[PDB]
Amino acid sequence: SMEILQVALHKRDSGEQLGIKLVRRTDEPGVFILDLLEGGLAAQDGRLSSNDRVLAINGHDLKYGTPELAAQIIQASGERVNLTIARPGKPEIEL
Repeated sequence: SMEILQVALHKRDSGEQLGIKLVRRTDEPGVFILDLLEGGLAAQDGRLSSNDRVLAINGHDLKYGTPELAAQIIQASGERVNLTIARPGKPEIEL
């Protein structure tokens, strides 16, 4: 299973970063959050998480995208940056 959710962050200046480390993976397609940067917009917002898959940013499809394409979109964005995320899997597993 997965959860699909939308997270809107707001840049306080046009050059503000989101505070997200984005990666590609060697065994599945997509752009993924590895982790968030301390004190960044994403961390302050709280919602985004390690292992989230970024499906789109500002309506721009990233399902089969790259970190580079995400970077291009974010750097050119206006103040509102909306990320559509897929969060796979269970939050707790007893094993």
